[PDB]
Amino acid sequence: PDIFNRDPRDHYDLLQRLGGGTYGEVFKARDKVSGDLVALKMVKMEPDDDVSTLQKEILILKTCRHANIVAYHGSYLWLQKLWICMEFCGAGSLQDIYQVTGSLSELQISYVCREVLQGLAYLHSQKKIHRDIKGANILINDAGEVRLADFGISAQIGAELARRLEFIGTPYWMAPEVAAVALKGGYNELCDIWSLGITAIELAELQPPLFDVHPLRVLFLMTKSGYQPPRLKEKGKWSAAFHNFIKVTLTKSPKKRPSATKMLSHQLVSQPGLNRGLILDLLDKLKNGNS
Amino acid sequence: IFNRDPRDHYDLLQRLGGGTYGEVFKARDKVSGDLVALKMVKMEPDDDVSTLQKEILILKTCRHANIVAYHGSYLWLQKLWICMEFCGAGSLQDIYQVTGSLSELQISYVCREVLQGLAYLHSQKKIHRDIKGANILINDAGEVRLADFGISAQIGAELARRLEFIGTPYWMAPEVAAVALKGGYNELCDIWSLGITAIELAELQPPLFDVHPLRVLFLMTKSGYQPPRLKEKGKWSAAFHNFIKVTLTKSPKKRPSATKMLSHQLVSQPGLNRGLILDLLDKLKNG
Ligand SMILES: O=C(NCCCN1CCOCC1)Nc1cc(F)c(Oc2ccnc3[nH]cc(C(F)(F)F)c23)c(F)c1
Ligand SMILES: O=C(NCCCN1CCOCC1)Nc1cc(F)c(Oc2ccnc3[nH]cc(C(F)(F)F)c23)c(F)c1
Ligand SMILES: O=C(NCCCN1CCOCC1)Nc1cc(F)c(Oc2ccnc3[nH]cc(C(F)(F)F)c23)c(F)c1
Ligand SMILES: O=C(NCCCN1CCOCC1)Nc1cc(F)c(Oc2ccnc3[nH]cc(C(F)(F)F)c23)c(F)c1
Repeated sequence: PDIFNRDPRDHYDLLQRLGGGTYGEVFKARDKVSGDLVALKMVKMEPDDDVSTLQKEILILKTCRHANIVAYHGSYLWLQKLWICMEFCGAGSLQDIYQVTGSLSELQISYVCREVLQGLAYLHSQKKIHRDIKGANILINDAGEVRLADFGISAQIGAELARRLEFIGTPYWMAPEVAAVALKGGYNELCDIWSLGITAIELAELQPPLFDVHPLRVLFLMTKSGYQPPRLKEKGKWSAAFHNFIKVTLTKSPKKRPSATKMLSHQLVSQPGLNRGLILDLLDKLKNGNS
Repeated sequence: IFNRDPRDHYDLLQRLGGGTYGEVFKARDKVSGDLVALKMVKMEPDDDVSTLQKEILILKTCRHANIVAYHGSYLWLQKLWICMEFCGAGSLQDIYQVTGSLSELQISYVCREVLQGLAYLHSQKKIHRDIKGANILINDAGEVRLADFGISAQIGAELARRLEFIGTPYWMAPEVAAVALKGGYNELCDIWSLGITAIELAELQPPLFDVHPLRVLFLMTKSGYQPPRLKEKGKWSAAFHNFIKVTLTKSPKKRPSATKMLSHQLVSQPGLNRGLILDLLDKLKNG
């Protein structure tokens, strides 16, 4: 039973629409038997869509499991709607949170990075790459725990897939090496480490470096040989350990960039007192105001 | 570049083709009466005129017969207009959808002319990236033209979709950004696309056209992927089959350059001239 030939409403009560976009529509839902809350992401099928083309991605969702990545519970197909059942994270993304609370403290950031590195260490051990580590893809549940998410299978099916294929010119005239890039090859898992460094600056300053610079110009600057990796803006606000964490994750050459396991030994994420309590404090601020 | 309304200098005749990524108009020059093609691209304030300003200068400077001629550009009302050589017969896809499949000689001539344009583009360190029947243009003289669209891809909707589908740069590692910038490949991709296009012109569809496109991408990734071939063996000469085999070389490090392919028997033979395509246009117009 790769995908359930069942209406998910037979098993779940939809409670609330949490959001919707190109990634699909996401609902808060309650298991009818256990009473557990879940998130249901629904993707609308096109007339030509073929769910069998998702077989290998579904196998990965079934076999990859870790506390720090959003838990996959199953998939349903019914009346041209594809549903993915996932762990529920009631506080949304860290981007959703800091847009209300303001910048996180160093210790909150240190806790987040540790939890993200644990997830990434597992993914990399399974020879997978996240590819899109950022505040918007790090979810927080009401217990203060941290879970990696992604854009999701919506990019592999539905109207989003159709829009992407139109953009690349379809694949029929495409050379093999181009096809490899279109499936997001050409680089390795250490890109996630750099992305985590940028995310730590994002949690500290409310935007990644150069966010006020045109994206094309950033691309131009990033690939010049003289490019200087970014740094935290305010020096005295952050400890040497935090500055050094930014220094070593944002290593330009991938051959010299530390792995997720090596980073988990870093002073910043190895220090005592990192626990979900730090995020419970943030969630109180989010719900009730600073005072 | 001109900071005027282009309609000051041209009369719009009719809309030839629109879409998400541009609109093309048939127009006539006021002072000279010449027919032209105008491609309108919508711009953003969030767009960057510095980058396109530099790309403008290249086209303004460098020519080739098999490249659609650049005549001028206009920025007005956040709309970029590019004035180009007008090709009265449209694309080869517009033609063969009416005429049926092309003869080997006609395909040989098309491939020669496309290779000449490619050899030139690659010498300018450019990549066409979208070689196919729909982007090979034909004028009423039966000549073959390629469109250089490099400018459009870094402004307007094309840039926005790129940022959306490939991603913004701000969280990218430098090695990832470098792939996102150039697409992550080389100019020999155009040589593969031309081999497919030759099959397209011979059979009215690229190989695997009836197969789900994602599945097609998956199959191309497999280690034992077999490059396509012409369906009907006996209908085509050995030179044509060898042309296909050589252009559809799996490894880019063994795929021949555009210049090397102009040495190939198929595109080297005498008798290849625009009269072959005049014959195709006559069939288009009459029965
Ligand atoms: O819609 C937003 N924010 C809008 C911001 C508006 N702004 C206000 C301020 O100004 C600017 C605009 N966030 C958001 C929406 C979702 F549907 C999320 O999905 C989930 C939710 C809960 N549990 C989950 N478990 C797995 C998922 C998965 F779907 F992601 F996989 C998931 C999610 F995480 C975040
Ligand atoms: O790797 C692929 N496909 C191969 C494509 C590249 N090939 C090689 C290169 O060239 C082309 C082909 N899919 C994939 C990989 C992952 F690591 C995923 O991560 C998870 C798994 C299970 N549960 C999860 N919960 C949250 C996640 C989150 F990590 F996504 F956040 C998550 C996932 F969902 C899918
Ligand atoms: O741009 C062109 N050719 C010329 C322009 C054609 N246009 C057609 C429409 O109208 C205007 C002309 N080819 C092209 C564009 C892409 F974006 C590609 O994809 C990537 C590359 C690197 N990293 C990636 N990550 C995710 C992708 C995903 F896009 F595949 F999802 C992706 C790709 F492989 C080839
Ligand atoms: O839109 C179509 N046909 C649609 C048919 C609908 N289909 C029927 C079959 O079934 C499905 C639907 N043809 C077409 C439109 C254009 F605007 C072209 O652009 C030009 C034209 C003339 N001179 C030019 N000079 C530079 C250009 C450049 F704009 F391309 F750069 C250019 C072009 F070449 C062909």
